Amino acid sequence: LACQEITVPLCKGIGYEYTYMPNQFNHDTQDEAGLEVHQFWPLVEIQCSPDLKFFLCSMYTPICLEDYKKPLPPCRSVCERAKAGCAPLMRQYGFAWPDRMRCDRLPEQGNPDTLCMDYERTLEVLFQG
Repeated sequence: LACQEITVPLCKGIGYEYTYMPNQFNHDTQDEAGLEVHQFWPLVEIQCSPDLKFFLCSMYTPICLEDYKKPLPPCRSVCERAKAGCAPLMRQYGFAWPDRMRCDRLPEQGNPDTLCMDYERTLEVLFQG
């Protein structure tokens, strides 16, 4: 579970530099993760949410920190903003918000027992409850 430089094009320049495999989807390589995340590219191009790119990468190329050796998922707020912007459009064309992307299964900000990832304005990563 060593850190490796992110090489998925969608996730290059996302605000953190390294990821790790396997991810929560059981993808063994970034090549495998990159292939599946490619499916979302029309929404990325349409730009239904400024949060979609960050959210997808936090799942497919989860952040890897040299001084923190546990999964650091995105905050529920990140999922909720991406779903707000893009899920109505996805539903219009027969796509449900993916089950593996259910927002209530992600840790809340300010939760004492977990750490989760968000960002603010250039993109600076913020760690939160």
